Amino acid sequence: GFNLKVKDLNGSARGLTQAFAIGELKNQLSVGALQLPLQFTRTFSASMTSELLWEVGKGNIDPVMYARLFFQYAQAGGALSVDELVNQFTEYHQSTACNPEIWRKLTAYITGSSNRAIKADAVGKVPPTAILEQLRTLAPSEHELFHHITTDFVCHVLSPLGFILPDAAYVYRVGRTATYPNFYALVDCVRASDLRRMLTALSSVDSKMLQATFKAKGALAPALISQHLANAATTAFERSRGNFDANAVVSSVLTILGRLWSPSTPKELDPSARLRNTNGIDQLRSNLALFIAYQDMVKQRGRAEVIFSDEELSSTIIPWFIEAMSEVSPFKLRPINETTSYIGQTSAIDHMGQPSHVVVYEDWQFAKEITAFTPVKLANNSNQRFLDVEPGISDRMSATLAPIGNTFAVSAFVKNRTAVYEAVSQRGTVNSNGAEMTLGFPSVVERDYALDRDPMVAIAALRTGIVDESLEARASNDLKRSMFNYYAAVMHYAVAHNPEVVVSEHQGVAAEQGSLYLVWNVRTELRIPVGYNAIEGGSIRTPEPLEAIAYNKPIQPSEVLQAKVLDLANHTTSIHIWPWHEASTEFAYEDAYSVTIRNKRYTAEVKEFELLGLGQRRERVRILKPTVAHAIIQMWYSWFVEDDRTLAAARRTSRDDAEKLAIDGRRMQNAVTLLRKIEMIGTTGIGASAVHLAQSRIVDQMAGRGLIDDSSDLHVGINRHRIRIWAGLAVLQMMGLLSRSEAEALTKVLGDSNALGMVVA
Amino acid sequence: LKPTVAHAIIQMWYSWFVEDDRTLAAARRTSRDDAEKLAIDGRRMQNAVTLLRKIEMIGTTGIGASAVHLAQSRIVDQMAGRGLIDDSSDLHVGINRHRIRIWAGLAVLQMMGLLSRSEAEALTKVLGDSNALGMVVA
Amino acid sequence: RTAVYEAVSQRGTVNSNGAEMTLGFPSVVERDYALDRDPMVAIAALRTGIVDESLEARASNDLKRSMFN
Amino acid sequence: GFNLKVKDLNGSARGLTQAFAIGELKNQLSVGALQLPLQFTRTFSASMTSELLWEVGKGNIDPVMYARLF
Amino acid sequence: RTAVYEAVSQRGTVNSNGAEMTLGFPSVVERDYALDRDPMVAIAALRTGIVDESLEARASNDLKRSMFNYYAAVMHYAVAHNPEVVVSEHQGVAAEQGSLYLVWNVRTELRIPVGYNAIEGGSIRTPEPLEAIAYNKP
Amino acid sequence: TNGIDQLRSNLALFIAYQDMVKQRGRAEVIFSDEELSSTIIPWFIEAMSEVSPFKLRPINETTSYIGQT
Repeated sequence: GFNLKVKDLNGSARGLTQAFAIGELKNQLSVGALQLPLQFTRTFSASMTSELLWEVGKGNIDPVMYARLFFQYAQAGGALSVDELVNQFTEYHQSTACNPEIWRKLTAYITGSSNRAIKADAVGKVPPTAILEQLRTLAPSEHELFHHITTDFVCHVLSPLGFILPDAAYVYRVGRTATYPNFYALVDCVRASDLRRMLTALSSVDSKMLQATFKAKGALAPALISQHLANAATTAFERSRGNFDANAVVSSVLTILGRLWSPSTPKELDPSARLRNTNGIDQLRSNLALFIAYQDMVKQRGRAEVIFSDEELSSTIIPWFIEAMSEVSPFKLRPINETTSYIGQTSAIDHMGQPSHVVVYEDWQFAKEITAFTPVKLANNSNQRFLDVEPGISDRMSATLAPIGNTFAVSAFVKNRTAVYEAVSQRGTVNSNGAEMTLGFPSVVERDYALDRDPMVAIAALRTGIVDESLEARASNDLKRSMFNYYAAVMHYAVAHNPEVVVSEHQGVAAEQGSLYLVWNVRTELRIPVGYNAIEGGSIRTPEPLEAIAYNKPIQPSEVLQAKVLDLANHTTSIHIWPWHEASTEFAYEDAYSVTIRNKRYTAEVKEFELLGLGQRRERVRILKPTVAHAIIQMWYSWFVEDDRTLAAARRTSRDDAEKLAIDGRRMQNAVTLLRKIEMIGTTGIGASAVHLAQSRIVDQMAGRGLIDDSSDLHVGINRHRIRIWAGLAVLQMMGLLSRSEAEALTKVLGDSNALGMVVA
Repeated sequence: LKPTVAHAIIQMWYSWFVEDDRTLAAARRTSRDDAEKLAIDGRRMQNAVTLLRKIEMIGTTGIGASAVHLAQSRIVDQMAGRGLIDDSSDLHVGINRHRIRIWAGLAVLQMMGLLSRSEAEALTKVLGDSNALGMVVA
Repeated sequence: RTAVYEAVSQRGTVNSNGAEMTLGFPSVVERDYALDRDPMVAIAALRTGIVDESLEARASNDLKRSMFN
Repeated sequence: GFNLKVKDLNGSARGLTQAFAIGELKNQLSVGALQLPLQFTRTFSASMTSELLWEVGKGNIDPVMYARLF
Repeated sequence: RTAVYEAVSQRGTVNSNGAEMTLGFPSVVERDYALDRDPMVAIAALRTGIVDESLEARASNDLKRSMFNYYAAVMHYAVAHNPEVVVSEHQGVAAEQGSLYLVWNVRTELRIPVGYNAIEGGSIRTPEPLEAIAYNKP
Repeated sequence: TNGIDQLRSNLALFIAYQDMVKQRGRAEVIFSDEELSSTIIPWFIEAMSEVSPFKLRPINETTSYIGQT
């Protein structure tokens, strides 16, 4: 997790200001009043968890399926924007009519030189993909994907009444995707919708051509409708010359929505009553995270009012459509009440009783089991591979994670984190300007870390507010998405609490008063200073969502919070291949234990191995790291290094002996935290394996030199706890979770303190 | 006994395949004129594909499933005997499966008193270039 | 094989027949294979027509024993 | 008589591990969890010891004993 | 040998099992020694498990003729202690022709430096018959 | 059928299924029927025809020669 001050926050982390999204640049705080009331449809969203595997290649074909696939592909960062995927796709099937030969040759597969026409059909369907790999020689395909696409028309079932088999399909694993959207994500949505406008007609045409085909004869003679097949689809491809223009339409519905927001009356911003109605927008005004997307792209690209729309006809064609009313996005529009709620609340009491520890937190049970893949490549001799799930490290390590599936529950974490509770004297005097604002989400880490980037750098970029901006455009991307997902998540969750919101320019640089933020209100909070407001008027009135967050009364989490976890043995006997890599290849790696007693080096040196007790190596497998399982413990890692370096900065600053007592107790209580945690980690059964076996090895080392064979001399007290960590080290790296540069940290922190048991055991 | 009849059928089938692939291969060798070559080489494929399919019916449906069974036994036990069963995923897919299956139906066919043995090696010789791919299994 | 016929275009036709096309007799095979003589050798013997005089009362004439049928 | 490790018995007397009675080897040592219970009860008895002569003898012929003999 | 147990101190225990300890069957010896086959060779054959394929109808199978009984041994007194049962068919990835043995929850002491299946929780469940005895009273 | 259920009680002959899949594989009932069997065949099972050292008994007596320390 992670925390801020309650009074200050901009001096703690600029990223959660509305102002930073507004690009206010640290200076003046937003406050400007003169307000317009709102309401909630609790706003459009995504899913949150959707780990599943589509079938393709079975010849059913449905654009909504592929839309997810390309969308996920960009979410894999396989190229970049979906829009790029699409323009490059059209660049691909600019091999459109310039290649009649696609028909002439696939029909040649139908056998062929079909001027020798007849009810020729016999058998063969399901792998034109290879003869179409010859079509890849005809249609080179640096991407696997569209090459894997085009097969379908000839072989969805065509000719639907024979050809014939498949008895086989294909594969891909969509994972859960991004939680909340943005400019690029949206244009990717509507772009995916132009593709939606593509493929469905592309199926329907053939769907009727087949009706007009088997005139009988039987399937009738070729070099015709077959030789047709998709020429009409090419015309359908030419029906696709003009959907819209994604950035323009998105910017359009955007800024017109903003005009619907802004106080600014005049003709530049006068949403016509001629069209203030007309469906959709009437609830679409209510969406609010979508509104965050507004202020976001308003932040990046100014406003750039192309206003492709008129005032009414047609201010209709442009908002004919948008992403939620697309199914093309994994993301989906959202009903009324729950918003996206699933976080409880508690708050510190000094019997006064203003909070000093805000408690806002997670809600999430991590995977109970994970399974290794055996990369049995054989077909194609390239990317094509089979994984064949089988038990291995799997079952046993999983059962060992079950206790971790208890003792590292988030509820227990925050509950202990809440137990930090009493601090700076007593009791009853803990208050002093700011107060800690602890928080964190399952999502931001589960995704940004899934991209393999280490979220904490972005987190710190938020903490300083200002972007490091030295990153690769890829990392530039992960940073951006990190930002608006943090921010917006906090926004619309905070919104999920407080019922009412009002629009607020800002002013400052105006830059034409279109720039704007929000201010909120609640009353129940006790007459105490809190944030800039205090509470002022018996009511909040704050720009800043965190402020409304702090005042909220304690509650409970709602969502099923489960990791759901994938399975695939079915699809595995089916596979085939897909962009899978990221796992990656060789399931684990050794870590080397060491210790000294009687002033002698020993170095236990253990692998990897199954370690569990059946050799050897194994080999080969690789298991996926759960995003979640490492993400959560990384939240805590962020806490560890947080209290470490920051309160060490306190060790540097306030040299007051009482403040000395504070840094003492706090750093040494995170110390007792990881202490007792690894402590319970050592009792784990694999931990038991590491204990007995590594101890067996170094006892064998005792037998090395003949005089230090004088029985065990390690065991007294300190050594046991001292090696107890080693169990937490196997549980660390190559348990499939922690990423090293970690035990590193833990080592230094375990050096920071006396540790000991500290008692128990 | 030494059952008759069927021998003539399967032989005719065998030799006629010989006529088949000879003709088609010559056709692609020159005829000439692309529109036809892919046709025949396309044709070629499903011909083999056709036989592929029917060969499973020869076997893994009574009683050559016993054959693949025992083959799996002997091979994995051989893995253990040479030591590692480590690499032995080989109860799995296609290539090995086409291998063992076609071998199986062909094998019970060997136990069938008709078609010798040369026909077997020639047959797998046929499928081997053609493609094999599928993945029809399953 | 009938299906093979369309392979390979295009039409000849005078320059080279025509074809046997026709025989593939189950009967002729079984008649000889019953004695496990292997008919297939007898086949070419009808290609050239003349018997290759494998002088043995259960060799040569048996070939001819088929040819009649 | 002989000996073998308990944890490593599959790496040891691998045939004796009952999982071997099935073709199982795998990354996994059989098992998992599932369902239907009933102690399988009443085993066929003790053929050990109980050695004795029998008489074929009479032509009155008992097939039964002769079977046992077969 | 029981007396040997105190040799040699001191306590391990996790680093290296555990031990067979258990078998020394008069029965398995006599069953084979009656044919003067010498059981002792069959013994190692169950060490590696796989038969060494001494191909002869009164050689190889006779080894296996014992091995069956050998399995047949433990299961029976794996009945008493405990009537715990089932287990599943264990299809794995290949191949579901059926594959279901038996399981034994028994009941246990709360420590498990014995059995890879840590499943101490109340008791072992358990995948293999011997562990029951391993957790059994004398 | 007033007997095969006694076999439901004779489930001691377990392991037979084990090697059955192992010695062989799929266990198709092939002469299955559905009336049969039932009907006669399980009735016609050996132990009830009692040849052999096939032997028959309750539980532990066979175990009643197991040492334990």
